[PDB]
Amino acid sequence: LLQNTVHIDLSALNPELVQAVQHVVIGPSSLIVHFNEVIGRGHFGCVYHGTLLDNDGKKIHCAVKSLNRITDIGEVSQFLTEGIIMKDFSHPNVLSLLGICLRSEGSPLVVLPYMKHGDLRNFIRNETHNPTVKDLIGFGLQVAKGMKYLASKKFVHRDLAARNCMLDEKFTVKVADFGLARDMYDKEYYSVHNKTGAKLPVKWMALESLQTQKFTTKSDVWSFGVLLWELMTRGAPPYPDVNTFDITVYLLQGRRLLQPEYCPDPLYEVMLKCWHPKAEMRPSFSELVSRISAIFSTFIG
Repeated sequence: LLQNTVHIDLSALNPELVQAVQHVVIGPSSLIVHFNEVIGRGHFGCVYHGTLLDNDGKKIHCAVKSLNRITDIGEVSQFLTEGIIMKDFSHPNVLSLLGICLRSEGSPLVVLPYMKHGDLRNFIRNETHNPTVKDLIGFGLQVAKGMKYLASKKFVHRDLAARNCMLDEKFTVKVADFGLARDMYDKEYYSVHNKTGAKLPVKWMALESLQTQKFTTKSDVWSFGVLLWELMTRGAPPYPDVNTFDITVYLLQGRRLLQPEYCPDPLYEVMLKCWHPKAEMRPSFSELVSRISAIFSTFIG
């Protein structure tokens, strides 16, 4: 009934939740964390290279995030819930969750797939610079497919940006920074709606979010648009021009990020529609993949 959590007290939670997390739990024996080897740029002090042994021999290269012990009942239930949700998600352009390794009265371990080429923003910025404009558009198409899947699960991301997507060995893009992969440089776990005072990604936010701080799939669409802009500019900062405190007035005037050179015109059109003042008028992620795909296929311009 509680085969992987029998040794820790989760009685304060809903029993249905607890048995539901069982399949997400990984046993300590199956995981070797290489604590002297930190992942990528060392930008997340709490994430290390790991080796996950599965069913058969199956040795798997992974990224292991260590979190501070969670002592609040509400946050523990949030934590486990997000685990189940991410674990059950399954899409080629959505970062998956291998599982969580739980110990009593201690630090939870988030086990994620190792992403050989790090984050998208940095990738399009160094000299493994093989991507062409068409490839760049291709990356955007992948993000859109990932977002389409998320949206169909009624999952609002709230922080979509090039820095928050990863690339594996086959250069497959994965939308990250969500669920248990959200805020990875933070050792403390925080529920989505329980991180009062958090820094917001102002230059990636939709006009209505900048004023109400409410996010929807439509506001994620606005963010996708800026994400697209980042791609076509190979990682340029949006609005280096305007101060974060002036962004809202800037957009209310109708101003927008300018079309970068080489960015095909119909693609820029896609960006502009993503930045429509009325959220209901923006394209859904389904339509996004359709148009981008069409643009991508009939290009090499």
